[PDB]
Amino acid sequence: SDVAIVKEGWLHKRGEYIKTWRPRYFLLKNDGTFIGYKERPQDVEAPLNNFSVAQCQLMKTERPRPNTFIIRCLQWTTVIERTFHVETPEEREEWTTAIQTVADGLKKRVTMNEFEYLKLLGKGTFGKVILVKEKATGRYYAMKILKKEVRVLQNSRHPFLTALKYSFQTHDRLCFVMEYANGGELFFHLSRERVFSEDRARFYGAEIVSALDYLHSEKNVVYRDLKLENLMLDKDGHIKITDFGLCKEGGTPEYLAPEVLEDNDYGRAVDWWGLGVVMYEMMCGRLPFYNQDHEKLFELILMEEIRFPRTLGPEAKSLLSGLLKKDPKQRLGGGSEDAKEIMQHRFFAGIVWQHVYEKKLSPPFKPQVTSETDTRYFD
Ligand SMILES: *CCC(=O)Nc1ccc(N2CCN(Cc3ccc(-c4nc5cc[nH]c(=O)c5cc4-c4ccccc4)cc3)CC2)cc1
Repeated sequence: SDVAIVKEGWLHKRGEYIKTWRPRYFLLKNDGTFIGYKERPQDVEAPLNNFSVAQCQLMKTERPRPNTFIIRCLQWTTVIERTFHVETPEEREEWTTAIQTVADGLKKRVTMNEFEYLKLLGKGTFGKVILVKEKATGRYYAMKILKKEVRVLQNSRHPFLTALKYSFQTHDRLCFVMEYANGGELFFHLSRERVFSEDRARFYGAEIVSALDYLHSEKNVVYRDLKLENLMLDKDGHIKITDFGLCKEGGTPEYLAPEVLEDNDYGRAVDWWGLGVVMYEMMCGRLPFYNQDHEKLFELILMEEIRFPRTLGPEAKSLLSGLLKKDPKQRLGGGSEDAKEIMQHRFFAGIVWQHVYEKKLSPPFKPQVTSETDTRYFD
């Protein structure tokens, strides 16, 4: 089959970090990609699953605004919600029908008592994340509990991604049990050490690049939430990117790519931005931007630029400068090569990437834990 546009038109998308409604031109192709653009798209990339309407339920409501239709999608272990608004009810119905057609057209023992519930890691609209301990193994896991109302496919394993081990559902809930690293939060390590050495950051940076490459080329998904808070270390001291994300309703926007703040089309380059912010904090001991006013913090990320400390090396300068480019098309890793643009960078000279993936590179830091069951970083 050939990928063509099923329906295109102007919609009013609710901003994901801005309560306001925003005029965006959306394209609905038969591959399932529902992407919206600030202006009518240039007639001139690879398919990302972030925008796929596959396995999504459409809900038409009149709140908080009349003629509203909501797409609700289960992506990996996180329910995402995208709210849209049209002017006439007839437009909504031909939009939902079009999307429902493509969505359907793309079809082509374990219980709660087995775990011990120590800490609430996060709460959200469609569920919560809880730090649990399996009674039998004595091991620590993160359980992602989602509302049910809202096949072992574990070839999704990767050394630097929190593994989704299994999935079970209770009466009215769907629970995702996943690995929880006990090497402590990385921000807790960074703040404790104030700043990472340039080579140490290289290590953490390399392992993230490996994982991002994996998500982009194999899984064709964008992580989109690459921040310091979402990075942990395992007992060995290697990076684990978490998957504890939840939708919430009603500083925080610092880790956000400019195109994401402007609710434009975003792609893989967003993760490289995220990567830039993280590696900036590791080598500088400070976020790129800080100011309190959300309108000023937004404009900081949108138009103001990033100063570099003279303590920083020139190779790190070129890397952060490229990673933290305002325009995703000019951004390092933003072209077709993706992660290859970043892996070939001089900051990562002498770093062989097959070895990073096989954890051959010796960690520059070893967490103070005898075992995975060591609760030294939880207390
Ligand atoms: C409140 C409204 C709303 O929609 N809120 C909201 C905003 C943002 C998000 N997310 C969703 C999760 N995303 C992080 C993320 C991205 C990708 C994965 C992931 N995906 C796949 C897909 C297919 N196969 C895989 O093996 C995958 C693995 C992973 C993955 C990535 C890293 C670690 C573990 C697993 C997971 C999380 C952030 C923004 C949601 C709701």
